[PDB]
Amino acid sequence: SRVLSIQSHVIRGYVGNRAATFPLQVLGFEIDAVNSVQFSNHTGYAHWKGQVLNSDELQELYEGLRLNNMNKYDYVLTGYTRDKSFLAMVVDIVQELKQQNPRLVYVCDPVLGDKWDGEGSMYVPEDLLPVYKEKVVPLADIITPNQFEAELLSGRKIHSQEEALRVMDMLHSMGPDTVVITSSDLPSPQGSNYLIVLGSQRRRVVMERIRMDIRKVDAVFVGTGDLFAAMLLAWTHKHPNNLKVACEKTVSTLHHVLQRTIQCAKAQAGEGVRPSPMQLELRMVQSKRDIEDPEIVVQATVL
Ligand SMILES: Nc1ncnc2c1ncn2[C@@H]1O[C@H](COP(=O)(O)OP(=O)(O)NP(=O)(O)O)[C@@H](O)[C@H]1O
Ligand SMILES: [Mg+2]
Repeated sequence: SRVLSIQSHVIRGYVGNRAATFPLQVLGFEIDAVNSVQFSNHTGYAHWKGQVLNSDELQELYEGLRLNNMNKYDYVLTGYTRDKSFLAMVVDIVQELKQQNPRLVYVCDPVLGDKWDGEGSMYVPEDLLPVYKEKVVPLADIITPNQFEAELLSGRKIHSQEEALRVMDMLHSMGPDTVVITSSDLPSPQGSNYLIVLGSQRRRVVMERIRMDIRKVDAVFVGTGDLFAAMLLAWTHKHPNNLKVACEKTVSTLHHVLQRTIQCAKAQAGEGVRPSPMQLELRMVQSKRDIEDPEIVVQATVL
């Protein structure tokens, strides 16, 4: 199946299309990558340099595809975007691909910000929020917000597992049939060193709801949300009425990739020292085998 993925590209590193392309390619997807920017590296480094793609250029590329009658996709995948203009153009393109193919699954990662301590802080210009609420989310079939993004998109604050699942009911009714909170503050009965993933799916009307408790690792990675979105696309494709298994394969893939990265990062920086952003880049290529067939290392709680 064919996938149009519209996100950033970096030369060194694994974020946006870098984090989503190889893994989806490995899994047999015909993925076409629209590079929404081309930077030397991600913005977590001390320096970066590169160019952005403006919305007129995005339309040019899309016309290119239409003129050849190539504008027929089974999926669209979107992520981190800085310009409201660019985002609005993305909306028009999906509108049209959906008219071209009404069975198209739009996977949207509504990247807005994150809870970098306890207070959440926006990563993105504020005017993007309305476009997301009003234009993007109502179009999406799968969204993958973290906790902060779920709060923003819903208006409501999320402090418990039950608030989280009600906020997921709100987002369901905004459009998307699959909602997955990709990380949260929520407490785990297993320790402080945990991070909660919640998943919700509407199907032929039945609900499936899952929870996963995930052992935190003491480090900030980049591209892991992008990787989550891409793998959820891949795994819900293979297990379309099984959000439980699809989420277990997604998160296990993440474990294996991160495991390898942290083991590698510690070795590069020396026993004792905390590693740099460079040493923390996902060891993507080396995780080839775990992407093809991840060993399940977390079980999901049905909810
Ligand atoms: N220490 C860690 N740091 C970052 N990610 C982790 C860590 N441990 C596990 N993960 C995995 O990374 C996944 C996504 O989390 P994260 O990278 O915070 O994306 P997000 O903030 O949920 N969404 P986005 O706004 O696209 O970045 C989680 O579901 C975990 O599987
Ligand atoms: Mg995060």
